[PDB]
Amino acid sequence: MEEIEHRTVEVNGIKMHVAEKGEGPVVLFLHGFPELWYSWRHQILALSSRGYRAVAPDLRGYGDTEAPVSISSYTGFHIVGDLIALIDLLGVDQVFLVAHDWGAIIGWYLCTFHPDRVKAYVCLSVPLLHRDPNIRTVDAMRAMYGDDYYICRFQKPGEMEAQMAEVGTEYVLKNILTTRKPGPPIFPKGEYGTGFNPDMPNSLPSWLTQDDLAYYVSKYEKTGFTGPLNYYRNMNLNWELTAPWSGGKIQVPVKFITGELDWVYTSLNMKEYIHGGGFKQDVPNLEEVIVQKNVAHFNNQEAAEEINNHIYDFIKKF
Repeated sequence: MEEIEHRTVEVNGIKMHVAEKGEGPVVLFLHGFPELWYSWRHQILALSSRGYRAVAPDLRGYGDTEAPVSISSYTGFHIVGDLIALIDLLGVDQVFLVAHDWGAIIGWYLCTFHPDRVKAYVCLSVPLLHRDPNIRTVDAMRAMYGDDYYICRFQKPGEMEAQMAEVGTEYVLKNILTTRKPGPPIFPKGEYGTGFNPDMPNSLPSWLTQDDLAYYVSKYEKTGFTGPLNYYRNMNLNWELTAPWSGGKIQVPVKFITGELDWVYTSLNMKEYIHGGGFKQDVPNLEEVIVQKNVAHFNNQEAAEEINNHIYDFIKKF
């Protein structure tokens, strides 16, 4: 950890905190919500120990990276713009990509726009968002799950931030990180309440230390949740803007890994899409789908060694 190098770089007009370690082919790690570069700490160490250059930035709006004020600065194109600039800086033509949650949606965009830049992709938890020309991303979620589905509840500017503020930052982060409840997260009306987890434990599960939680908390207490929430607020706009790639296929090699209890895996008809043929139809070189038994949403932290090995074995074929 003390050997991990932290720097601030200038990419696509913003200032981005980059954590990195090791030399070799770059493995670029993209965190999601409500995560940080820190979420990748086990993968950064392991992969850098095996002759790979591990790079994990805080994404726009997160952690120690610049957080633009306008909701409009958080389209997928803005984030991919950041990352193309970062990769150009690292000095490489291609990278290996590993990603989780929002990081994975951004990762899919990168593979859509610049497949030539991604050798292979280890995708955690979030499969490709299939673009249905007949219905917008969030319209489809609201039709399926109603207005209290978390992504719908994240849409209205300021509202979720205020609801989170009432319960406090530490509660929100513990609530989400500790959850093991499968299925669509549906919030109680009018408030955060029990949010993602109606069964919060007194003690943190053994994969998360008091210090780990404190690191997340210290960053989020500074930045708030607005930048991260702004990604979700651009989902319908991403759907409009990604129209040029309608009915396209992704030819990058992909290894998809998810926990059995992951809420994404157990919602939005994702199991059908993943195993039923669609995912492979969109992603011809989807190789192995791995479902980790008794592991939930934060699988790279909860099952860190397993993840490390799957990443390595996969990327080494190349």
